[PDB]
Amino acid sequence: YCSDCGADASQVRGGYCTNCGASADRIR
Repeated sequence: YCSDCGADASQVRGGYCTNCGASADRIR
């Protein structure tokens, strides 16, 4: 999941969370 917004990990593309724009390393 994204620590910054809660989005599911499958929402990450191109090095960023596609919802909130967090950097990839915010995924846990």
